[PDB]
Amino acid sequence: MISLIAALAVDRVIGMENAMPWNLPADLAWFKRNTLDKPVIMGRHTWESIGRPLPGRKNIILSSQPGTDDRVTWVKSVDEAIAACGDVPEIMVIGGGRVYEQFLPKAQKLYLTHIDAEVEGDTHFPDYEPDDWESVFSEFHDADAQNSHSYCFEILERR
Ligand SMILES: Nc1nc(=O)c2nc(CNc3ccc(C(=O)N[C@@H](CCC(=O)O)C(=O)O)cc3)cnc2[nH]1
Ligand SMILES: [Mn+2]
Repeated sequence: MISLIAALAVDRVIGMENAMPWNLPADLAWFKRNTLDKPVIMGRHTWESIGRPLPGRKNIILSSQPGTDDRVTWVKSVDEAIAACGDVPEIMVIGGGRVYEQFLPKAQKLYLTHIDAEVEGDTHFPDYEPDDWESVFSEFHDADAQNSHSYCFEILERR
């Protein structure tokens, strides 16, 4: 089953110029937790921002151009991407924006981190119709010495 994980700022802003503006240690932790051991899907842009392969997970890169790195798996389509995933309990769709757009409809569960902070960006997380989603988990966090802003981790499962 497919899951979308994503870090959202105010206004569903997800990123700016291929990078995550803010600095939130608690977010990386969580991200790493829910991703580790599962395949991860991502776009070319996201691949690039990342720089190298996420350890402990199979990297699936979705692009219309040939790969150019044999350490990761390159696929040209949403279906291909899923086949490459094999039969596993969970697939992790990590963005960018376009990607996430492609997978929402297939997605069953959403892993969201709402960040309290105004950033101007160029990308947004798709607008998903609340009505169809059920929040099964929530956890707020006041800012701190490591995390410069307050945040919320949230888990949403389709109805
Ligand atoms: N919730 C959420 N948080 C994010 O930070 C986020 N980032 C991406 C994509 N960009 C990136 C860029 C770098 C690393 C990264 O180095 N991840 C490490 C965490 C390091 C740690 O263990 O604390 C990893 O390998 O999991 C992750 C995502 C996608 N969804 C997100 N979704
Ligand atoms: Mn139900």
